Amino acid sequence: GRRRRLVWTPSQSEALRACFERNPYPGIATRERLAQAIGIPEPRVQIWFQNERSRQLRQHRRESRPWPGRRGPPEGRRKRTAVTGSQTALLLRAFEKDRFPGIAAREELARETGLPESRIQIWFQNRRARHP
Amino acid sequence: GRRRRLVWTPSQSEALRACFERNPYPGIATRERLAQAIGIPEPRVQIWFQNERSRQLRQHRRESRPWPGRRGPPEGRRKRTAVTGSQTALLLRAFEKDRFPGIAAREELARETGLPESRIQIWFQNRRARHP
DNA sequence: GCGTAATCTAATCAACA
DNA sequence: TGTTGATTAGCCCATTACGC
DNA sequence: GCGTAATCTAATCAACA
DNA sequence: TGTTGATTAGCCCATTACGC
Repeated sequence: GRRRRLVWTPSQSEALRACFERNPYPGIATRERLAQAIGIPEPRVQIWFQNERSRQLRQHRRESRPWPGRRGPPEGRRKRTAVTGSQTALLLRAFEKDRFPGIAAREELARETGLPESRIQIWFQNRRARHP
Repeated sequence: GRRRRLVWTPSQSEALRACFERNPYPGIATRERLAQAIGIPEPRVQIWFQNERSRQLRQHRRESRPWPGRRGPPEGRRKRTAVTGSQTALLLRAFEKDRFPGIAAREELARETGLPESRIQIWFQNRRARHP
């Protein structure tokens, strides 16, 4: 069971497109600034940019048009989430049970740990990658 | 269980390519003439030409080069196989049991009917298409 | 069924102990 | 420096499944 | 796993009753 | 003319699965 996909409003989609033309590699500050402007969580904005770039990369390559890329200084990343030893212990127990937690499983770990669900999702991605 | 694919010899592949450059839409006479020259049944030759054309069509389209097509008068088709009423009755019974007979099932129908297995395969193709 | 948000892997950047 | 959280790309014309 | 023979559908040509 | 045997093409850049 994956996350119930969300439906952008017309005005939300315009703000995403506009900010994407301004800079298609926004930092955490930009994303949070946009997230708060349009009323959806920053993790959703991050995903949209990742998908939009992938959509644009696929298109520029079909048009045989070169892809501009990272224009301007790279914006600041997210702060490296600090995860305590106990928080880790819960993820390890959740991981041996199910490597692929759904949105239901992830959202409960975010209660049992206090970690943002978005970060828990990334933790499992990295874990699955580094522990076959 | 599908037919055990066959492996062309180098000299067989050259004769196929050569005849394909001569005419990529050979009639039954040409195919049988080539089949007997290289030592594999005409149904195999027919399949090869059908696949080779499909391979060539996919390539010319990637190269943006136009596909020549049927050059010269169209060569004669195969004689419309005559199928008796009893032969049909066996195919209908085999069809209600299994719409997708394998090579094992088809090769036995060719004994129980006297029809070429290649024609039995075509019969099922047409039947499945016209009787959902 | 289409559009695409959600998801995934493999690699690489990069903070922190 | 190792570990691990963070970010990014993802590359083309029926489909299926065997022999090599 | 790659190359591709084997297979498939949907449509269309075409013989025969 | 209907039925059915015969022949041909097959159309593009991570994958999955939901909301519309």
